[PDB]
Amino acid sequence: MVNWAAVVDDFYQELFKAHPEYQNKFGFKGVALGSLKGNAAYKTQAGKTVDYINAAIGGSADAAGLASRHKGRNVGSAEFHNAKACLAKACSAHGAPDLGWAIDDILSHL
Ligand code: HEM
Repeated sequence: MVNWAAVVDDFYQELFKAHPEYQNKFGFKGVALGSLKGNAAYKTQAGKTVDYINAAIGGSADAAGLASRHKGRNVGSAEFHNAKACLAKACSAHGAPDLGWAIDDILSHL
């Protein structure tokens, strides 16, 4: 099976390297990027991100609901366009299919 957990870990490394301020919105705010793997808040969040990817692929993802929840954190189209770029890099590093179409689905509700 595709190692989505690894892809997700690379995604967050890219995302927070390019936009460290995004990290302030999470429970692992202020935690050094190289140490996120040992952080409990991060582990939970990464697992949910992996779950969402598997749900998008599986056909059960609620993109409208995810979009609405991100709006509820003042995270919008600009952030998701940046995310799309970091996720594209992360997917290629692991021989994984691109997930741009899934981010587009979320963006369609933002
Ligand atoms: C590939 C793009 C993204 C995906 C697939 C994604 C996915 C998710 C999922 C599944 C959750 C959990 C939602 C729930 O529990 O119902 C979540 C929460 C969250 N996301 Fe994202 N997200 C993405 C991009 C971003 C970006 C760019 C930001 C910018 C800050 C962001 C900020 C947040 C925040 C603040 C939460 C809530 C964290 C908490 O509850 O402590 N997300 N995201």
